[PDB]
Amino acid sequence: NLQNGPIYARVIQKRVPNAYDKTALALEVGELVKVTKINVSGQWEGECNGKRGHFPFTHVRLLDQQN
Repeated sequence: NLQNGPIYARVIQKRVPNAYDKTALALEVGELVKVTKINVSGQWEGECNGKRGHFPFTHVRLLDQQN
């Protein structure tokens, strides 16, 4: 499934989206986000806390549900 795919990256920083940004993804420190396409510029775009757009992965943590 996509909604609850394998990718499990949580957030630790709360960053507000720009006013002039429609496809912007909001980030709330301490939340579950599952992007769709990881960029090489540190920007992951996809699914974030049930939202769609682009967010600075430089303010989030990624995990593979494996401890």
